[PDB]
Amino acid sequence: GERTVYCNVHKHEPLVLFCESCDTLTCRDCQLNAHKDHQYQFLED
Amino acid sequence: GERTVYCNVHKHEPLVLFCESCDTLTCRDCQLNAHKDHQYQFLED
Ligand SMILES: [Zn+2]
Ligand SMILES: [Zn+2]
Ligand SMILES: [Zn+2]
Ligand SMILES: [Zn+2]
Repeated sequence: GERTVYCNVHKHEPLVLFCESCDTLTCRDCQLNAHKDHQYQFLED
Repeated sequence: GERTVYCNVHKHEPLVLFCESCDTLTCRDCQLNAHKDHQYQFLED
């Protein structure tokens, strides 16, 4: 049962996005905070 | 640093792939073994 992969920083948040500006996997909190204004896509997208 | 994310199964393997069949982040070993023949793309593409 290792379906969900979580953020290294926000431990209970699933990594569901990829920040293109940083070539970095991100969770919702990462994308709205440290990565605000960066270009991104949800992984499924 | 905390940006590179490593697989929880294959400890020294980074999650660089996304298995489209399962909508799940995978590392090289995950993709070739547990996800054999599933559709995938490297995150960077
Ligand atoms: Zn995060
Ligand atoms: Zn970013
Ligand atoms: Zn798969
Ligand atoms: Zn793996």
